[PDB]
Parts: sequence; C-alpha cells; structure tokens
Amino acid sequence: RTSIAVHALMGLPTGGLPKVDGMSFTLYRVNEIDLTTQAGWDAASKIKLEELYTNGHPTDKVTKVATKKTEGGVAKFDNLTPALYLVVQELNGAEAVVRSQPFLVAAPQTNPTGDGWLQDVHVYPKHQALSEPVKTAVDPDATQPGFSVGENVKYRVATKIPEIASNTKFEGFTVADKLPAELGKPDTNKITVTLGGKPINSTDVSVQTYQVGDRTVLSVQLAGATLQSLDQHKDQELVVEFEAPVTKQPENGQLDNQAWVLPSNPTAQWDPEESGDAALRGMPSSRVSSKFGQITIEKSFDGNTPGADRTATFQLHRCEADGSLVKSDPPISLDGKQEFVTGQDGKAVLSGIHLGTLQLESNVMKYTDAWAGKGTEFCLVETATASGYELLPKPVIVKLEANESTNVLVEQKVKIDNKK
Ligand SMILES: [Ca+2]
Repeated sequence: RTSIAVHALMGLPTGGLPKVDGMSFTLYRVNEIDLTTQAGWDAASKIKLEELYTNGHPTDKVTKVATKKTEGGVAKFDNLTPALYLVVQELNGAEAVVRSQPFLVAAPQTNPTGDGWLQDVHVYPKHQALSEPVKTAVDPDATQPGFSVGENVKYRVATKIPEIASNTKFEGFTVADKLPAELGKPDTNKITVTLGGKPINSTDVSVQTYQVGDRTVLSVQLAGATLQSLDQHKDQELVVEFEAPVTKQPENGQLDNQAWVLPSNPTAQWDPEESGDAALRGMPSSRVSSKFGQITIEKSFDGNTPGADRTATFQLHRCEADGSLVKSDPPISLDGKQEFVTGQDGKAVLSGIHLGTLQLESNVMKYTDAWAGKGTEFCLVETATASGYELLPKPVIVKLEANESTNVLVEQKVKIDNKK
C-alpha cells in the first residue's frame, strides 16, 4: 500500500519554494494501466493528458479517489492501491491561485538511490499567486461632493496580471463585483476595461450583469486572443471602472463594495460571494466602505407639536468654522430633493448623506471626507416658517461626520423650536 503526498508550491517552474496551505487537489486513478506489466508501462508512456482530462474536467479514462486541501504544506492521499495516478489541482482552494496543471504520478516508485521501492511518494506541483485587486471609489460628478443618495458612485478595480509558468496559458480571467444592494444597475456606457492602460479588443471582453437576489453582479471576462496573450502582460493592471446610481441609504450607513478575480471563465453565472466547498474561489479585492449619515429635524412651534397648520422648510448647506455659509454654497440635494419640510409631528428626515469613504491608498486603509474643503460642518437654513413666526437668522450647525472607525449609520437629531 502506497501514498501520494502533494506539496503545493508557490512559484515559477524552472524547466525549496514555499509550500501553501488550503490548496485543493483531487486524486484520480488512471483506469486500466498496470505498471507491473509491459502492456501497462508502455501505455503509460503513450498517454496524452488531454485523453485523461480536458476542458477543466476528467474524462472516463480516470476514476476519482478523493479530494483534499493541503495542511501543514501537504495533502497526503494514504492507503492507496498500486496504480498510475492523476493529480488535479482544483479551483476551490482556500485562496484563488493560477493552479497547477494535471499531472501523472506512479505509486509506488523506485527509490532514487535505487535501494528499494518508495511506497510514500512526494510531488511538488507549482502554482502562482493572485495579488489582491485594489478597489477604490471615485465621485464621478463634482457638482455636489460625494455620492449621496440620488447621485452616482464610480468604482475602480485594479487587478494585477500575475506571471505564470512559462509556456502555460491562463484558463480564463474574470473580474466580478456583486454590487451592494443600495446601488442600481451600472450604466453600460460607463463600464470600461483597460489592460496596461490600453483598451481591449471588445470581442475578447464580455461585460455582463446578472441579478443574484437583490444585488447586481457585474462581470468582465477575458477570452479569445486577449486571454491567449495575457501571459505576455505580466505585472500589468487590468482596470475595470464603472458607475452606478446610489438609490437608497444603507440601513447601517455602510455602502460597501468588493470585487473578485478568478483565473477561469465559468460557464454559469458566477456569484463571487457564494459559499460552499465546491464554490470556485475568487481572490477578493481590497474593501471599499462609504459612510452615510442622516439628520432628523424635530421642529416645535413655541414648544408645541406643529400640527396641521404649521410647517417650516429647511435646506442643507455647508458652513465655515464661524458658522457662516461656505461661499456660493448650494443647497444639498438628497434623493432629488433640495428642501425639507417639517411634518405635522415636527419631523423632517434628511437621509442618505454620503460623508466619506474608507479605501486602500498605498496599501493602507485611509478615510477621506467627501466634503473636505467645503467648510467644516453641515448646517441647516430655515427658508420658510409658519404664519406669524420669525425665521431663524443664522444657519443651525449640525455635526455629522464619519471616520475610519464608523461602522453604523451616523445620525444627528436637531431640535428646533420656532418662536413668535
Ligand atoms: Ca458627486
């Protein structure tokens, strides 16, 4: 009884590399090869790997034995019958990599010293790592700072093309992004794809969206000439950019996005944030988290609930440190509204204010305030009030801000009592 110990090495073959855990391998037995005979030994020497395995799947010429992941640098398939085996690295490892090709392993083998049989065989397939893509958010329109509800966000996903084993090809190359639920569908005229800062043969690039529950997945897949020559673009970036509408305030204030890179072109619509053991494992991007806030106005009229015949109107603005309006400061628009009227209960809710974004910059997570450089705070200006009441003469400062630690909705309640 024999064993095959698979050690998954990260690095480039030549023609002591680090062993990697969580690399997934399936062991198959090669049918009808008896290496103790000349019939079988010579059949083994004629074998074309494409006969045993082709198009990402085994043929009927092999029988599956088991599948497992490396741990402590090894996936050991123990208690094996003497046979010719085929070791297949799979796409469902703990981390996404450019996987090893299928390869044959006889068990037992002769000890390299010649001194007897080697029952416990070791093999050392090489794979190449995928770098974590860098996802950022950009405000695509500067008319209003940020991307509060009612405006569009833009995302940029930069993926490095790894150097792969000489004379091998990428199996495929997919970048997928399951947009957060608060976003609408991406504008198809604003999805762009560049490789090495160059546009790609659009015939080779398949841009698709599909719904998975209440979220849109955007998928960019390289195929054809472009995929075939992608091994010549080592260390270049594939950059996907897109815009989408911010349609609602995240309930927890967090508008969070990640993308994923998969070195494969799945035939089924792939959800990169799918779960189980068989799931094709993508390499996740850096996270982007945009922070939102909400202002609630609680209006009273000489201490009373306003009721049916009293209402006030406010606009949201930015103010300088002295409480004065920023020069030429426009009213802030939220979900297409630019003023806010108090209800009979005195409430007015200003929701979906995008405050800023936490994203990777030079490999460090950094928060940027979307309103940086437009004053120092938000403020409310009362533009109308009830019959016989006096308007508030100055903006009402409202402290509403986020930072790198923000992980719930930022709120401020503003109690305002109107006076005769
Ligand atoms: Ca904007």
